[PDB]
Amino acid sequence: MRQLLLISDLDNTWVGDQQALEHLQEYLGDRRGNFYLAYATGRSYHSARELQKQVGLMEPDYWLTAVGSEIYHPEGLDQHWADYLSEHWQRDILQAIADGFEALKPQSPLEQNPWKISYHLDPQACPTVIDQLTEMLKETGIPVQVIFSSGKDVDLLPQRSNKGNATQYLQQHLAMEPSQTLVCGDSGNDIGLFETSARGVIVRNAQPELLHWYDQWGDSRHYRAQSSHAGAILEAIAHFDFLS
Ligand SMILES: [Mg+2]
Repeated sequence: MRQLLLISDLDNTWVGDQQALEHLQEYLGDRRGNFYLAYATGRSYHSARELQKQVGLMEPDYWLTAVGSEIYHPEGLDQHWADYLSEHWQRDILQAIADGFEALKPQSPLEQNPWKISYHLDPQACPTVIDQLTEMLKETGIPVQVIFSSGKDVDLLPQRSNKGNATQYLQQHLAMEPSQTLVCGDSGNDIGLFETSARGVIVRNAQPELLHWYDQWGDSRHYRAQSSHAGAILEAIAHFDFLS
């Protein structure tokens, strides 16, 4: 029932430029009831709450955490979404395969969850290995999704997961339209957002992979901001004429 569904990544997007984070929040603060806010981060829910304390993030209506792996409503984790992503998902097999790549080192155990297997690519390893991994995983027949961001982070998620699939899910839940939705991102784990038909903005401080994506798929609903971090969001809101 609100006019805007604002979805944004936290690190290097909403957070990063404290001054811009603050004037973006002061603005939205005076029209708080006109938009649903959702943070789509690659962080765990707990990691995200921590960050909120650090920079003073405004309380959102939803948390699309761990790259869309888990969705937290105000009353708690969405168990429907979890049972939805659990179908045909076989983490142990995908992990066995992934663990076999010498160039891949597992990320902290706390970066993992039932639907997210994450690693770090060796700075000296050839990126093309990611292609090999993807292909090998896809052939298992298990609906798997490979997310590579900052030329270093690798995430193995269910095909149904994604920041974008979570976003679409949310739009369904809130009965919001793509034309009423704005997605903001900076890296490869945000690509799923722009794959969505919502209005999207790419921050200037965006990672190579995302920019590359834009040069090939960048559509008219996708805006390349002049500003970086939170500033790109105010810029985008003025661009698509949201919160008229
Ligand atoms: Mg990101």
